[PDB]
Amino acid sequence: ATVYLPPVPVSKVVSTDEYVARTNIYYHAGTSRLLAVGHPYFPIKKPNNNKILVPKVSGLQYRVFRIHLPDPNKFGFPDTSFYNPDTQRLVWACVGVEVGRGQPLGVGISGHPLLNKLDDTENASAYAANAGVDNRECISMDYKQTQLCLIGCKPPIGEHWGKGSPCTQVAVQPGDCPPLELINTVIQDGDMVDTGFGAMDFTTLQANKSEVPLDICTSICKYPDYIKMVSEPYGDSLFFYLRREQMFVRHLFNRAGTVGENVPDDLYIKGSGSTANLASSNYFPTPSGSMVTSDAQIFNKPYWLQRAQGHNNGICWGNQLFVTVVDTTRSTNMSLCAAISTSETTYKNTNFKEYLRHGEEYDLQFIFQLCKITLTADVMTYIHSMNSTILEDWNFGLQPPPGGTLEDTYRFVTSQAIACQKHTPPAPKEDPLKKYTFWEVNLKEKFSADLDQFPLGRKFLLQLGLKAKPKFTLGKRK
Amino acid sequence: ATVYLPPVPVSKVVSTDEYVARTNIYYHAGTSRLLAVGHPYFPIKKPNNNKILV
Repeated sequence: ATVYLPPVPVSKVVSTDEYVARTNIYYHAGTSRLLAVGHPYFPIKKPNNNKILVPKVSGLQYRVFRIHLPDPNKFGFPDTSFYNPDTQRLVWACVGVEVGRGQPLGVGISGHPLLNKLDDTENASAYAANAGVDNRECISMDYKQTQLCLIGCKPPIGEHWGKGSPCTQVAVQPGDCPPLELINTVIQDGDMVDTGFGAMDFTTLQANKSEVPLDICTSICKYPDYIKMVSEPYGDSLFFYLRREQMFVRHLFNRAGTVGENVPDDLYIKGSGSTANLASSNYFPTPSGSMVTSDAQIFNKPYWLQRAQGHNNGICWGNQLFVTVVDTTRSTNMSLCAAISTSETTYKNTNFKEYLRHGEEYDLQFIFQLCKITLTADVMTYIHSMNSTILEDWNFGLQPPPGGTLEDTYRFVTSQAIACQKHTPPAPKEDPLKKYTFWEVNLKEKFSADLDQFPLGRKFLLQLGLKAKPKFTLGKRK
Repeated sequence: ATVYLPPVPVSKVVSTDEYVARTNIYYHAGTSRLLAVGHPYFPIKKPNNNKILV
């Protein structure tokens, strides 16, 4: 520049598929399986202390991993360089991923010993059974079936309705629901999916703090904010998503507690008896999970990334991948027991102490394409306007210093002081993370160049070149 | 100093086959019917001997 920052773009934003050439050099990577054994309901901590002994792990929460990748320009190379390192720079493209489940078919489960529930109002049994002191019951559910996986390279955006706070312009008091304002935030590991009360916080909306389970009270519940993400052309925040979700209405119920609502008292006619009074108009549909089937598994089959939502196809502008997984369908909870004493020789429920765990597996197989971004002066100006940090990291002119001189604290040694001594010694240092809240997967040298002996690999050779297998695949008929 | 430095690859082992030439001679076999009729709730064993009753 000038002209001008550039032009044009904006408008029309140049794709990274017009000057970023693919190469036929392939490396292969994968993980060694991942296993995390939690307690979905709550983490089990030592209550004499504050540290976890069993974490919280669940498929009914987002499992969001921050994958850090090498860069090809760190290599000594096996000789993948035939040109000057300043006419081009190298970046990865990920062209296939399979995300495996090692968990059997069967659901996980959540619940609450005191879920806020009055009476049954699907078909009556009461108007109220209580409006004084207590009325909550032992009730469990498995939250709705959600399967989705989505892949990006910058952090995903979630939406949820946060607490818009009661206003005093229009009459809303405590004991009236607030106006609700949508407060959107990044999807991060440990966070709960939508429950079908809407996707909202429950940490400060809830004030009994015991309407719902131990798990969702203490999370933010979120719905994916597809909408802002698919409107970024580049799609660096995601360049792949899919979903399958469903839920059915188990039974209508009424919440524990009295109306806070204002009912116009002129939309009915008064009765006599039971029909004189009103129940609480705080009806809620009770939701419940769906039937699990092996034809609903979007997993253990490969998601290609040869093409992507974004201009991005896994192109490294940080050398990171974000992979978010939800699987509620193999999120088996396995039940077990240990006997408290062998002093009790009869069957007692004060003898054999039931315990639940959830075991969580994930494996990710990857095929990596080596790609290049060819740099001319004009290209370099576009990137500079785009994100300057990329140029510096690559290393590219024009840098000051010099620099110099003197220094201080001279001779001796100490020696007393003299001399100097100021002293004064440097670097706190401080501070931004940039962690933020993710299950760290380091890949740096799991990279390969054979892909005939990885299962994903074999299928990728089949798809790409129509060879090699190596001998044969399938049937026939069968 | 790094390491990596490709090499790379990991890894390449021999194909089970690549030179299996299928002869046009074929044979057939079979079993007559394999059957078993048990008890689905529990093995019924004879306690005096050690052998199944069902």
